[PDB]
Amino acid sequence: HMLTMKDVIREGDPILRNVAEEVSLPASEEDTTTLKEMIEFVINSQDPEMAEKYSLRPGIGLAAPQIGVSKKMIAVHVTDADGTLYSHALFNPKIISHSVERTYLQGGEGCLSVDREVPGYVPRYTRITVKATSINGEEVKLRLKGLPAIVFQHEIDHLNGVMFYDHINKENPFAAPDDSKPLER
Ligand SMILES: CCCCC[C@H](CC(=O)NO)C(=O)N[C@H](C(=O)N1CCC[C@H]1CO)C(C)C
Ligand SMILES: CCCCC[C@H](CC(=O)NO)C(=O)N[C@H](C(=O)N1CCC[C@H]1CO)C(C)C
Ligand SMILES: [Zn+2]
Repeated sequence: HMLTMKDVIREGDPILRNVAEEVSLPASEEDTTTLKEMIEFVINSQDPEMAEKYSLRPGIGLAAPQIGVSKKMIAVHVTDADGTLYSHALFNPKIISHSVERTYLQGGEGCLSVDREVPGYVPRYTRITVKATSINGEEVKLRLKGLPAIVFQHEIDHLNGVMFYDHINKENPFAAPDDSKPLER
């Protein structure tokens, strides 16, 4: 069994606004399988062949709530400008520290759960330290910046019932956030 867009729920579903439940670790086969299918989905969505074979909208991350599972699980598969790949399948991911300084994609953010465009900068912390447990069972401590840090914040926001547009400015989507700068290479 594998995930497709049919499994992705859209905004309006209360689950997207609830706080995902902590995953009991060591993880069960069920939760492991859920997470395995999540990272498979994200990676397949970036392969033209597979994306068409299952009509998948390309994306660089996914949170369990998005597929109807209210548990703390995320999948991230993003490559930065330097060609550095950040591929993670995680249980109970949490930001233990974030920079005061912020950043943002000038073209905004999109979400697989949102069938519409919401223009405006989505302020994000430039640097974050994340602690979680990999699908492989090992605890991990990741220090991210730039695009990878942005994707992690977006996915973890999903686990706390937060949507990307909740961060967009009030009646001035393009105002420069205090102490910040557009995403750098
Ligand atoms: C940048 C924050 C992380 C985005 C994660 C989403 C996937 C998602 O909804 N996760 O919960 C995605 O890939 N969204 C894409 C997106 O918003 N992107 C992809 C490149 C950067 C940004 C556009 O500015 C669109 C194209 C589906
Ligand atoms: C509407 C978008 C306008 C963004 C313009 C900046 C221009 C710049 O000053 N770069 O250093 C850019 O290309 N930035 C990149 C960017 O946003 N890109 C590069 C490829 C496309 C787009 C990401 O969606 C970085 C931040 C990743
Ligand atoms: Zn999303």
